[PDB]
Amino acid sequence: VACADCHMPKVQLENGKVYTSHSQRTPRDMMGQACLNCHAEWTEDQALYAIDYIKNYTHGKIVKSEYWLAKMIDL
Amino acid sequence: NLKPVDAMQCFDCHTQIEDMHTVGKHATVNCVHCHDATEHVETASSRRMGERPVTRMDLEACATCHTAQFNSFVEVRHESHPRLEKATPTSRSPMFDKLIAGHGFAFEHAEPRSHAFMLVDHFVVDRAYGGRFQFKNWQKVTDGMGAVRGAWTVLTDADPESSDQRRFLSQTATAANPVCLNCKTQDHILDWAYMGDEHEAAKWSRTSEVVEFARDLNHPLNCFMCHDPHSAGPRVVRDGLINAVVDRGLGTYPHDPVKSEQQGMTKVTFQRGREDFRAIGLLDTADSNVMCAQCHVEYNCNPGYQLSDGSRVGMDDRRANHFFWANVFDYKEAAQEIDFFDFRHATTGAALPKLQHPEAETFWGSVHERNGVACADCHMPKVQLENGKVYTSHSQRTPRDMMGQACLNCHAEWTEDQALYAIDYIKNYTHGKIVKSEYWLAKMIDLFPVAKRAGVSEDVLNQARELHYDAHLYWEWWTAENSVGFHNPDQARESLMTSISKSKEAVSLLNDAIDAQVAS
Amino acid sequence: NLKPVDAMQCFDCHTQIEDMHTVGKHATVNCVHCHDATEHVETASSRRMGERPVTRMDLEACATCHTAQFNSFVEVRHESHPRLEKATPTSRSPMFDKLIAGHGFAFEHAEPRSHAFMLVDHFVVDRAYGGRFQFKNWQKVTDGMGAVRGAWTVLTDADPESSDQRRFLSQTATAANPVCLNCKTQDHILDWAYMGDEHEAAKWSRTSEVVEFARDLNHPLNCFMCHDPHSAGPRVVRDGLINAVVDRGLGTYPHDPVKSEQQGMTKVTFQRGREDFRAIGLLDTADSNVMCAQCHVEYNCNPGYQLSDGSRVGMDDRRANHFFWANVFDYKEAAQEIDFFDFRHATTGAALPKLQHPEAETFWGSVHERNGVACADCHMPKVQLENGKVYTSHSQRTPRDMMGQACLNCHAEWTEDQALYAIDYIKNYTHGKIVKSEYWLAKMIDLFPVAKRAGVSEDVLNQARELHYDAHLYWEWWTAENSVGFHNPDQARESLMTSISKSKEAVSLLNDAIDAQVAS
Amino acid sequence: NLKPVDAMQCFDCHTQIEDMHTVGKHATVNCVHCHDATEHVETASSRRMGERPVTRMDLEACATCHTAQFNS
Ligand code: HEC
Ligand code: HEC
Ligand code: HEC
Ligand code: HEC
Ligand code: HEC
Ligand code: HEC
Ligand code: HEC
Ligand code: HEC
Ligand code: HEC
Ligand code: HEC
Ligand code: HEC
Ligand code: HEC
Ligand code: HEC
Ligand code: HEC
Ligand SMILES: [Ca+2]
Ligand SMILES: [Ca+2]
Repeated sequence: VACADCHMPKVQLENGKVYTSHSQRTPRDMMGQACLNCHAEWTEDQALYAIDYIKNYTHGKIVKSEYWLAKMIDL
Repeated sequence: NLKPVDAMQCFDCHTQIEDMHTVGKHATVNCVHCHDATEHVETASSRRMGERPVTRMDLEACATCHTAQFNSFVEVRHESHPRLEKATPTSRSPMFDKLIAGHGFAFEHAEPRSHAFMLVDHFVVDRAYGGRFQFKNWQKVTDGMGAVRGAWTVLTDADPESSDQRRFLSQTATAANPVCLNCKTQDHILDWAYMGDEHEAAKWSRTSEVVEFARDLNHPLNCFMCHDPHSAGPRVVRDGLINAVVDRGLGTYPHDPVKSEQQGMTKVTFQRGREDFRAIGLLDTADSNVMCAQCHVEYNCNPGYQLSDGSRVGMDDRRANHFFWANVFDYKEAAQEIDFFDFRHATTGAALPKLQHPEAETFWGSVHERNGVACADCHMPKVQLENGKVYTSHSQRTPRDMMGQACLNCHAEWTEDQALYAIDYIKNYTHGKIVKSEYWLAKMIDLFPVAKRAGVSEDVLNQARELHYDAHLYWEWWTAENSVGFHNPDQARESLMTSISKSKEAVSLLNDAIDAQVAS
Repeated sequence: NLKPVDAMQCFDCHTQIEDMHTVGKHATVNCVHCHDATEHVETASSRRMGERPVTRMDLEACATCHTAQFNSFVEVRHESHPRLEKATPTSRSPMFDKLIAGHGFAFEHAEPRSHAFMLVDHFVVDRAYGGRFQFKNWQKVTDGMGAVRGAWTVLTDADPESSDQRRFLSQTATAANPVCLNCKTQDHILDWAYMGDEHEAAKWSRTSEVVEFARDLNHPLNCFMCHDPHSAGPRVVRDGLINAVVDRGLGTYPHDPVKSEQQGMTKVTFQRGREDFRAIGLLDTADSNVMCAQCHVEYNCNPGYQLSDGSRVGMDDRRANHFFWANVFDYKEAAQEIDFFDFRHATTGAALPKLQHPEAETFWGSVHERNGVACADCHMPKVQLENGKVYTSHSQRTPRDMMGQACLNCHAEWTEDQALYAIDYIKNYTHGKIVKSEYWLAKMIDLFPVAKRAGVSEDVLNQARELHYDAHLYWEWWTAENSVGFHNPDQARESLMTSISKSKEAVSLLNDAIDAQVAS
Repeated sequence: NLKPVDAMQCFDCHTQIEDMHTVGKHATVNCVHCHDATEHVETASSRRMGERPVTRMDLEACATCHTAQFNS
C-alpha cells in the first residue's frame, strides 16, 4: 500500500473516465475509495473507529510523554 | 504511445485543413490523435485519395485532453426516468394512441433520457427496427459509459444473417431509415454525402438498407458535432440545418435579420474527386441555440405523402431529409411549400403532420431568446467552483439539477423554490390545455365512424378532415416539444386554444350533419 | 406461568408428532406452549379424541422465543399506500372498470399493503361481505399490531344477529366464501378438511356460511404457515398448493424436473376416526419460492361456469378451490383442463377468466429463478449487523427499502440508484404496454354494442368473444401480477403484445362487420 | 493561440530531451506549451545558450490538457 491509496485514490464513477484524484487529503473525506474498497468487512463508522482507537491511544501517550518531559525540564 | 506525424506533409494536399488547423486552438494538436494516415500518405495523389486513412470518431479521442467535458457529458441522470411511455395517464399525452392512430409512434414513444443513450435508444425502441435490436440483457440499460464506448458493445441483433427491416415481435414497427441516424451520431460523417443524396463517394445515403447502416455506427453525439476538430471553433455538421439556414437563406434566427447577421453560419464544403461531397457550418459565435438545433427541431426524416395528390414521397426524395425551420404558426405554410404530409389518421382518414421535438423553433421570440439567452445558459452552464479552473458543464439536462448556475445567477430576486414554482405554474397551465386539447380532439375523432355510418357526405367529412389537420398541429406541437410550454408559454397558450377551437368547430359540424341524416 | 406437561404421555397416542417433535429444533419446546390438553388426556382413547384440547394459533405463541422475527413481520410499511383503488388513472389499471365489468372486482380492488392487515382487509373490502364489516372507526386502519392480535379486536359487524351474505351499502358485493380465508389465516387448520371437502370432523368447508366462518377467525398469516410447529422444519399447509404439487404430480418447479426433485415436497396426512382429514407439505429445503406460493398464485376460490356448456360451478365443486399452477402461456390450457371460466363480460358477453396475483408462476423461468434466487432473497433477506446475531427479516416488502441486502449484495457493479433505475426501466416499459393493451381492449369492448345494434351476426360476435378471452388473459395477468413485469420482463412483453394483437384482430373483425351491415 | 515550433530543430542540440520526449506519452505535446524559445533558437549554438529561453512553471501549463487533475 502507498500514500496515494489512502490520500489520492482513483475516482469512482457510475459513468465516466477514471482519473486519479489529486486532492491529497485525509481519507475521512473519501472513505469508500480510500479505505472500504480494501476493507469490505467494515462500514465507514467501523473504519473511522479503528482510526480513532489508534489516534486516541497515541495522543494519550504523547500527552504523558510531554508531562514527564515538562517535569524533567522544570527540575 | 502516439508518435507525431509531419503535418506539413499533409498540408501540401489539404489546404482547407491547413487554413483551419494552423489558426485555431488546436494548432499544436498533432494529426495522429485522430488519424492513422501512413498508407494514405504512401498512396495518395493531390487529387486521388489512394488508401483511405483511418479517422477516429470515438469520444475518447477528445477525452484524453478534455476529461472534464467528457465526464460531464457521459454522466447518467438517473432521475430522467427511462423507457417511460408518453401515451399513459401520468405522462405527456394521455390520449396519444387515439390521436396518433395510423402513425408508427403508436408502437412506442418514450420520454427522452440522458444523451449517452441516444444511439442505443434509437436502435431498441419498439417503433424503429421491428424489435431486431435489444440490449444484451435488461441490466445493460444502466450503462451510459458502455453505450458511449459503442452501441454494439451493449446491444444484440436477433439475426446477424439478414439485413432487411422486418418485425421480430408483433407489436413493433420499422420506422427507422438512414436519415434518423444523423441526429444520433456522426460516425458516418465521411461516408454520407450532404443531405444523404446519392454520391459515388458515399457508402451510405437516404436509400441505404438501414439495418446495414446501423451495424456500422457506434457512438452517440460525437464531440465534433459542435466543435471543429481542426480549428476547435464552434460549428454544426447537420446537413438539414445547414440547408435551412444557408442554402435556403433563412438565417440562424429567421425572425431577426440583425441577430442572424451577428450570429451567422458559413458553409464550408469538402470535395471528393473535385465534386462537392460534404459540408459543415462554421458559427460566428459559440451559439448553443444553433448547435442544439442540429437535433432539437421539427423535421422530416421519413417517407410521407403529397398534400396535392396524395402520392407517396419516398426516402429517395430530398424532402425525406428536411428541416422546416418554422415556428408553430408558420408550420402549415412550411409543409405546403414542400407539398408534404406524414400520415393519414386511422379513424378519421385526415391527412396529418407528425411533429417532433421543436425546441429551437419554439424558443424563437420568447422573452429569454429576445434577451440573448441561449439553450446552454439553462441546460449546460459554466461550473461554479470555490477554487478551480472553470469549464462548461456538458451534462445537458434540466436546470432543476443546477438552479444556482442555470437560473438564480440571473434571477437574484428569487429563491430556488420560487424559481421552481414559476416553472411549474407554466407547465401546469400548459399541460391542462394539452389535456383539454386532447379531450376535444378525441371527441371529434369518435364522431367520424358515427358520421360515416349515419351516411354523412364525403364533402362534410372532408371539411372535418381539413379542421383535423389544424386541431392536430396546434395540439401535437406541445406534446412533441419537451418544455411543456416553458420555452414559450404565450405561444403554447395561443396554439392550444386554437387546437380546441378547431376541434370544437369540427365536433359541431359532424354532430349537426349526423343529426340531419337521422332526421331525414 | 406455564407448567410443562409430560410429552411422553402424549406420544403414546401421537406417533406422527413424536417422530417430528423429537428430531427437530423444537425437541425441547414443551407442548404447553401451544396446547392445553389436560381434559383431553383424561378423556381420550387411542382412536377417539374425547374432550378437544385447546390449540393456540396466535402469533404471540411464537413471539415469546422469536421476538425478532415476530417484530419484523408485524412492522407496518407506511409507504405502502393503503386502500388505494387500482381502477384509477394513477394506479395499475386505469381502464379496469370497463374491462372487468361483470365481475365483483368492479366494486373495489385496492393495491396490497403490509401482511399484518391481510385478514382485516379481506373482511372490509367493498367486494367481499356487502360492507357488513368495518374497522371500529377510521383511526384503527393504522393498527397493525391490533390486527395481528385479532381481527375482531379492531372490526365491527353491522348485524351480529344474522349470518347471511347481503349488501349493507349499495355499491358492495358478497364475493367472499370460505375458500378465500385459506390465504388470509390458518386459524381454522384443525377445523377444515383438505380442500374444504365435506367431512364429519370438519366444522367448516367450502359450503359453509362465510359470515359465520369469518367470526371464528382472528389472526393473519400464522407463523406456522411456513414452519412446522413440532419439527420447526420448513413446510406449507395450503391445501390447493399441496394438491397441485403432489396429488397432481406437477412438482414444485413444473418446468424443471431436477429442481423439483432437489427442492421437493412430502405430503403428510393426519386422520380423524382413522379417515384422512388434513395434510401438510414438508419441504426438502427452506424454499421461500414454494412457501410464498401458498398465496401469491393465480387460483380459483369462487364459483364460476363451465366452458363446455355454460352451467354453474358452485362452491360445492372441488374446482372452487383450485391452484392452476400454470404460467400465462399455459393458463388457457389449464382452465380448459378443468372446463372452467369465471364470469361473462357485462358488455361483450364473452366468457372470461379472472386472474389474480400470479407471482410464483410468473417467476418461473426468469433469469433470477434460473440462477437459484428465491422470493426471500429480495423480499425477506437476512439482516446485516455490524455486531449482532443474524436472523431473517420477516418484513416481506419491496426491496426498495433494503437495497443493500436485497440487491446490491449480489450486484456489486451497481449503486443503489443504478439498481433502482434498472427496476424502473422494466416497470415503465411494462406499464406502457399494459396501458396500450387496455386501450385496445377498451376499443374492442366499445364496438360490441355498436355491432349488436347494427345487426352483426351472433357467429361474428362469438368469434370476437373467443378473441376477447385471449386479449383479456394476456393483459390481465400483468395488472394482477404485482411486479409490473419485474419478475419476468420478457414474458410480460410477449404476453402484452399478444393481448394487443388479439384485440386488434377483434377490432378489425367487428369494424368490418358493422361496415358491411351498414352498406347493406 | 499557440503556434507549434520545430521540435526536430531543438533536438539537434537537445539529445537528452529528445530521448525522453520522443518515447513517452508527451511525444505529441509541442514545446510551445511550456517554452518560448524563438530568440534562443536564433542565437544559440550547441555550445552556447545565446538568449535564455523562457520556461513556464505555472500549473496552468498542465491544466489546459489535464483539468480534472488540476481541479482536484
Ligand atoms: C492508508 C492505509 C494510509 C496510507 C498508505 C498513508 N496514510 Fe497518511 N493518514 C492516514 C490516516 C487514517 C490519517 C489520519 C487522518 C485523519 O483524518 O484522522 C493519515 C494522516 C496523514 C496526514 C495528516 C492528514 C490530516 O491531518 O489532515 C498526512 C500529511 C499524511 N497522512 C501523509 C501520508 C504520506 C506522505 C504517506 C505515504 C508515505 C501516507 N500518509 C500513507 C492513512 C494513510
Ligand atoms: C506528486 C506529489 C504529484 C504531483 C505534484 C502531481 N501529481 Fe499527477 N499523479 C500523481 C500520482 C501518484 C498519480 C497516479 C499514478 C498511478 O498510476 O497510480 C498521478 C497521475 C496523473 C495523471 C494520469 C491520469 C490519472 O491517473 O489521473 C495526470 C494526467 C496527472 N497526474 C497530472 C497532474 C497535473 C496536471 C498536476 C499538477 C496540478 C499533477 N499531476 C501533480 C502524483 C502527482
Ligand atoms: C496528397 C498527395 C495528399 C497527402 C500528402 C495527404 N492526403 Fe489526405 N487526402 C488526399 C486526397 C486527394 C483525399 C480525398 C479528398 C480530397 O481532398 O480530394 C484525401 C482524404 C483525406 C481524408 C478523408 C478520408 C475519408 O475517409 O474521406 C483524411 C482524414 C485525410 N486525407 C488525412 C490526411 C492526413 C492526416 C495526412 C498527413 C498524414 C494526409 N491526409 C496526407 C490527398 C493527400
Ligand atoms: C490534446 C492533445 C488535445 C486533444 C486530443 C483535443 N484537444 Fe481540444 N484543445 C486542446 C488545447 C491545448 C486547447 C486550447 C486550450 C486553451 O484554452 O488554450 C484545446 C481547445 C479546445 C476547445 C476550445 C476552443 C476555443 O475556445 O476556441 C474546444 C471546443 C476543444 N478543444 C474541443 C476538442 C474536441 C471536440 C476534441 C476531440 C475531437 C479535442 N478538443 C481534442 C487540446 C486537445
Ligand atoms: C442530436 C445529435 C442532438 C444534439 C446536438 C443535442 N441533443 Fe439533446 N437529445 C437528443 C436525443 C436523441 C435525446 C434523447 C436521448 C435518449 O436516449 O432518450 C436528447 C435528450 C436531451 C435532454 C433530456 C436529457 C434527460 O436528462 O432526459 C435535454 C435537456 C437535451 N437533450 C438538451 C440539449 C441541449 C441544450 C443541446 C445543445 C447543447 C442538445 N440537447 C443537443 C439529441 C441531441
Ligand atoms: C433530429 C432532427 C432528429 C431526427 C432526424 C430523429 N430524431 Fe429521434 N430524437 C431527437 C431528439 C432531439 C430527441 C430527444 C427529444 C424527444 O422529444 O424525444 C429524440 C429522441 C428519440 C428517442 C427517445 C424517445 C422516444 O421517442 O422513445 C428515440 C427512440 C428516437 N429519437 C428515435 C428516432 C427514430 C427511429 C428516427 C428516425 C425515424 C429519429 N429518432 C429521428 C432528434 C431526432
Ligand atoms: C453541442 C451540442 C456540443 C457537443 C456535442 C459538445 N460540446 Fe463542448 N461545448 C459546447 C458549448 C455550447 C460550449 C461553451 C462555448 C462557450 O464559450 O460558451 C462548449 C465548450 C467546450 C470546451 C471549452 C472549454 C469549456 O468551456 O469547457 C471544450 C474543451 C469542449 N467543449 C469539449 C467537448 C468535448 C470533449 C465534447 C465531447 C464529449 C464536447 N465538447 C461536446 C457544446 C458542445
Ligand atoms: C432557461 C431560460 C432555458 C433556455 C434558454 C432553454 N430551456 Fe429548455 N427547459 C427549460 C426549463 C425550465 C425546462 C423544464 C425542465 C423541468 O425540469 O421542468 C426546459 C426543458 C427542456 C427539455 C426537456 C428536459 C427534461 O424534461 O428533462 C429539453 C430537451 C430542452 N429544454 C431543450 C432546450 C433547447 C434545445 C434550448 C435552446 C433552443 C432550450 N431548451 C432553451 C429552461 C430553458
Ligand atoms: C421457546 C420455548 C420457543 C417457542 C415457544 C417456539 N420456538 Fe421456535 N425455536 C426455539 C429454539 C430454542 C430453536 C432452536 C434455535 C437454534 O437455532 O438452535 C427454535 C427454532 C425455530 C426455527 C428454526 C428451525 C430450523 O432452522 O430447523 C423456526 C423456523 C422456529 N423455531 C419457528 C417457531 C414458530 C413458527 C413458533 C410458533 C409456532 C415457534 N418457533 C415457537 C424456541 C421456541
Ligand atoms: C397467504 C397467507 C400469504 C403468504 C404465505 C404470503 N403472502 Fe404476501 N401477501 C398476502 C396478502 C393477502 C397481502 C396483501 C395484504 C393486505 O392487507 O393488503 C400480501 C402482501 C404482500 C406484499 C406487499 C406488502 C406491502 O408492503 O404492500 C409483498 C411484497 C408480499 N406479500 C410478499 C410475500 C413473500 C415474498 C412471501 C413469501 C415469504 C409472501 N408474501 C407470503 C398473502 C400472503
Ligand atoms: C391465495 C391463493 C388467495 C386466495 C384464495 C385469496 N386471496 Fe386475497 N390476496 C392474496 C394475495 C397474495 C394478496 C396480495 C396481492 C394482491 O395482488 O392483492 C391478496 C390481497 C387481497 C386484498 C387486498 C387487495 C385488494 O384486492 O383489495 C383483499 C381485499 C383480498 N385479497 C380479498 C380476497 C377475497 C374476498 C377472496 C376470496 C374471494 C380472496 N382474497 C382470496 C391471496 C389470496
Ligand atoms: C412463510 C411465508 C413464512 C412465515 C409465515 C414465517 N416465516 Fe419464519 N422464515 C421464513 C423463511 C423463508 C426463513 C428463512 C429460512 C432460511 O433458512 O433461509 C424463515 C426463518 C425463521 C427462523 C429461523 C431464524 C432466522 O432465520 O431468522 C425463525 C425462528 C422463524 N422464521 C420464525 C418465524 C415466526 C416467529 C413467524 C411468525 C411471526 C414466522 N417465522 C413466519 C418464512 C416464514
Ligand atoms: C429479486 C430478484 C426478486 C425476487 C427473487 C422476487 N421479487 Fe418480487 N419484486 C421484486 C421487485 C424489484 C419488485 C418491484 C418492487 C418495487 O418497489 O418496484 C417486486 C415486487 C413484488 C410485489 C409487489 C411489492 C409492492 O409493490 O410493494 C410482490 C407481492 C412480490 N414482488 C412477491 C414476490 C414473490 C411471491 C416472489 C417469489 C415467487 C418474488 N416476489 C420474487 C424483486 C424480486
Ligand atoms: C496537451 C497539449 C497536454 C499538455 C499541455 C500536457 N499534457 Fe500531459 N498528457 C497529454 C496526453 C495526450 C497524454 C496521454 C494521455 C493518454 O493516456 O494516452 C498525457 C499524459 C500525461 C501523464 C500520464 C503519463 C503516463 O501515464 O505515462 C501525466 C502524468 C501527464 N500527462 C502530466 C502532465 C503535466 C505534469 C503537464 C504540465 C507540465 C502536462 N501533462 C502537460 C497531454 C498534455
Ligand atoms: Ca415531422
Ligand atoms: Ca383466478
